[PDB]
Amino acid sequence: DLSQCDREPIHLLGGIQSHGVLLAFRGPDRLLEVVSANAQALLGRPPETLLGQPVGRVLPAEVLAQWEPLVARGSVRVVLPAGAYRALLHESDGLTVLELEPAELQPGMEETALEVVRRLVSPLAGVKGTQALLQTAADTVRALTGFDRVMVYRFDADWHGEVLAESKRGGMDGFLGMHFPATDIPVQARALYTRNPLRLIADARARPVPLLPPVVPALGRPLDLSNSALRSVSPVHLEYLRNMGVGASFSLSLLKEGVLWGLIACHHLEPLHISHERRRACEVLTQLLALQLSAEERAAEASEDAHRAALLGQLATAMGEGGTLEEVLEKESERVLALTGAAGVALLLGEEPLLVGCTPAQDEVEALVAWLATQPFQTSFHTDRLGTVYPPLAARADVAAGILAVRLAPAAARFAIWFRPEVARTISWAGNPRKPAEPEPGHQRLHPRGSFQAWEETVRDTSLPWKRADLGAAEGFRGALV
Amino acid sequence: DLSQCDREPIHLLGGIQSHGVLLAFRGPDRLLEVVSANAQALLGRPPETLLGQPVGRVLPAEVLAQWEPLVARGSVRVVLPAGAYRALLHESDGLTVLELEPAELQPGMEETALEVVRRLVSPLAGVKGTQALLQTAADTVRALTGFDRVMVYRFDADWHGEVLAESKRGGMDGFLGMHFPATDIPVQARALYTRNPLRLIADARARPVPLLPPVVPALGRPLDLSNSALRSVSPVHLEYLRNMGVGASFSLSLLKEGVLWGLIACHHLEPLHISHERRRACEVLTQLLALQLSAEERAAEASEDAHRAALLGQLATAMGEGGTLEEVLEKESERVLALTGAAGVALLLGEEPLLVGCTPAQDEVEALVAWLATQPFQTSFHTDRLGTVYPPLAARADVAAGILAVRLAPAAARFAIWFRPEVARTISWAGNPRKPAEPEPGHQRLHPRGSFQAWEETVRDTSLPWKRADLGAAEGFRGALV
Ligand SMILES: C=CC1=C(C)/C(=C/c2[nH]c(/C=C3N=C(/C=C4\NC(=O)C(C)=C4C=C)C(C)=C\3CCC(=O)O)c(CCC(=O)O)c2C)NC1=O
Ligand SMILES: C=CC1=C(C)/C(=C/c2[nH]c(/C=C3N=C(/C=C4\NC(=O)C(C)=C4C=C)C(C)=C\3CCC(=O)O)c(CCC(=O)O)c2C)NC1=O
Repeated sequence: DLSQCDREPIHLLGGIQSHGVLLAFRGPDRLLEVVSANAQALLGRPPETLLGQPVGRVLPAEVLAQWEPLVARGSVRVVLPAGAYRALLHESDGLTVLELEPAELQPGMEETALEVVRRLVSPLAGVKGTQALLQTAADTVRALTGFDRVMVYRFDADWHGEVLAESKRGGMDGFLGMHFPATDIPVQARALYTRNPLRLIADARARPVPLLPPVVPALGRPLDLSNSALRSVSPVHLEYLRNMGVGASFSLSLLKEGVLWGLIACHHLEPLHISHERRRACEVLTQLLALQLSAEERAAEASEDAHRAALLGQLATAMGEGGTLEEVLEKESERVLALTGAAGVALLLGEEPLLVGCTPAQDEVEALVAWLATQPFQTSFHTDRLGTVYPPLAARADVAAGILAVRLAPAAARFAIWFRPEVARTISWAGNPRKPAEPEPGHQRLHPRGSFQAWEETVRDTSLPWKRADLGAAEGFRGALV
Repeated sequence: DLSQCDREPIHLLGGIQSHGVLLAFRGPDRLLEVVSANAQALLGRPPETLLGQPVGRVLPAEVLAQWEPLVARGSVRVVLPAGAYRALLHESDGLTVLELEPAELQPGMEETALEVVRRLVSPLAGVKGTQALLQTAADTVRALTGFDRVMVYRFDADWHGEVLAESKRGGMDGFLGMHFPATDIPVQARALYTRNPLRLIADARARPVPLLPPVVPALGRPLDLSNSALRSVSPVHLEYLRNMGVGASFSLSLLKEGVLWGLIACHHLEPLHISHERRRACEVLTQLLALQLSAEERAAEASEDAHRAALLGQLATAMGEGGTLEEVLEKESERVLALTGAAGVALLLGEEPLLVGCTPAQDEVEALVAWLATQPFQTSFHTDRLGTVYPPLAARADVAAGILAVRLAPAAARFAIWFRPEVARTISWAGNPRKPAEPEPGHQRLHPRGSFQAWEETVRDTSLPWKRADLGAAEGFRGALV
């Protein structure tokens, strides 16, 4: 339901955060086209007067002095009478956007940055699980930033999330282990955070600073702030932070292999600015964790295939030890079941269902089986909530919540089918998930939920999901039973 | 071990490098037990007059002031009359070793390392090969250190090596593509360089500074300088470097999944000293490269298994369909050879052999078959130098330099054998690999070779090696064939 939450144009809200100043210039003269309403505090003149002027008549010589590395390298530290500032240049809507926010003052920031970086490479990580991997990343972002709480947030396949790891001050409330609606981060935001992987909300109570004029005159809409570091966020989201007790918020996108794996979310009870130089040091940590997780995941899946393939080879040696169909399956029952991590297996080598292990009754097999041939799957069909797909068996989640069947013949319907029983899982949603928002009457005004306390839910009638190794093992068993 | 090369106790040579000072204290009084002979250059008093004195009376006040963080963190910057120094503590032979070394002078050093760390962690690495991954490792290590030439050196299975990548300042000889004998880095060095990942030789012309006494009086041998940043290196190597025309040398160990994969080797035409803190920055880069290589490599091998398994998946459909064995083993011939990257396959499934593709003649295969049935292998056997283990086919490197064989039956001689042809290769050694050293008459003193000029060698009668995927595919195919 592409609803109110997904429709807000969070890049065209036309305001910025108060700790910074934004200028935008057009054309060969670099004439001031747009300017934030608070620019007097740095430029010494009312912003209204500066509109339309050449850039040499607007910026101080300090900033203009560093224009070329600004343009080349994208950012420079300038020292102005007001103090040390970071200047950030990008292009948006055919304008040259210039943003100025307070520079990093801690001289040894990069030295400490390099030290935590060492902690996230080390010899080997994940040494007691990729769990210890996330906990290090959480602890190092928190060491580097000073945020009262830091959490590693992963997306599920339906874009809801759970906090997997957490590093926070003593006496802080936590969120470790809970799940959050997919609508807490709607579709257009995930889209943006796939492009722009950083965001600081320095003070969740502050007023947003408007831009002048409110529309880019040639465009008829406000300036696109997709890449702005000062961009003020959805007012819906500010209300969510305050409903949470949060005063400052800083988050970074974990992009694993081009996709949006999750987030590193940081909370501070009080307003808190983090310099751009230091936000970029944190970005290095998140790219490093994304690298550590790919290499451990790929190593785990290799070890998985190695175990399955040893099983397959032990099955081959068995069959190659005497003309003996239904009996070697009987004699190698665990290996046929562990092939795909199953609890039973129906083998339709044609005649009668040969039922091994923990299986439904014979009739129920054939009925499941008749129904299977009429499906548009090539060599294999798999599911974890069978009963959703076939309620003739919805009451047998004791033995067949999930199934994995490979077609043993092209035409005709010989099958091997592995069965899995349900595993009940309790999950703690952070708030009642049936009511994730609060609409006013008329439904044109949405609000975040008011509560986040654990709202608990047990899931039934779904099995453990069929992993990639289970599928590959199934393909191989089919390879040797033809 | 073989050569006298392997016998040199390079950790007990008894000297340090002249740009630093080493001091070793024993026992609760921190009495001075061992000190380098140049220690007056930083302490005022004659070193021998200091042996047997408490630490409090021998060290300058500047060093003593920093004593507690030095004991805690194990490294510390102190400002001495002779300049800024880095102080390091380690333990060796029941003594507390203190080494002094000139410190880093560029205050923006770590900001520079943090930027190049971004270059190397950057997602979408290797998107023009692991080869472009290595080139970036050389280029950034060269950027961070300023050496005239930085090379990337990979060890082969016999521990000879080749330079896979190279970054060097313009107008300088290179070594890209060349190979170097295993004896160039002898066995005790490879062992030491596994557990000690850095070495700096700052001045290849300099004489070492001796320790006093020449032995630890308790032990009757020199102080173990294994973990010493100032250790003076084997004179045979110092001669090697001078023969190479190198004035300073610095190298780092590439450790990948715990074993010594190779080195990043740095040469300077002139003496040059890298700070400890800058050396530790380069170490960050190498653990990065190691990590980038593991994820890329396990990515490649998983992509490979995927193609093999798709071949296997399509073989299984060809079976379980029309006809006999040899029938389908004739349309799918291209897949059967492809399974293992091979130009031929012989199939012994009962009658005469089934020869598919480019194979040696039926009598030769029958002769090879009977010899295979008497060898200590369980299901698979493979080689890439068939002729040097089976001379009957040494002449047939045109069709059978490599074989890969699987048993399709236990106590029986049922086999699938894949053949490969020779693939000739032109190695360029850095000098004559038959004379990799110039020994003196009576063979008591060795010297490195005099020349490193390109020296060609062609390797015949060897096939392309059998990779994990090849082996994996073969076993899976045996799975299919009862
Ligand atoms: C650990 C748990 C946790 C979650 C799940 C979380 C959600 C979350 N919501 C966000 C933004 C957002 N949330 C919303 C909208 C909504 N949000 C709602 O709950 C409903 C009511 C709507 C809409 C009807 C929008 C539009 C943004 C984008 C803010 C912006 O970039 O403008 C962000 C990015 C901004 C930031 O880092 O603070 C996060 C991390 N924050 C956390 O700490
Ligand atoms: C371009 C490729 C390339 C190679 C292959 C190379 C070899 C090499 N030899 C080394 C050490 C060494 N080499 C030797 C010994 C020998 N060496 C000989 O050729 C024979 C004569 C002996 C002995 C019989 C020893 C003993 C060491 C250990 C040095 C030490 O740490 O004390 C080292 C480590 C120290 C350093 O980085 O300088 C390298 C890199 N250097 C390069 O740049």
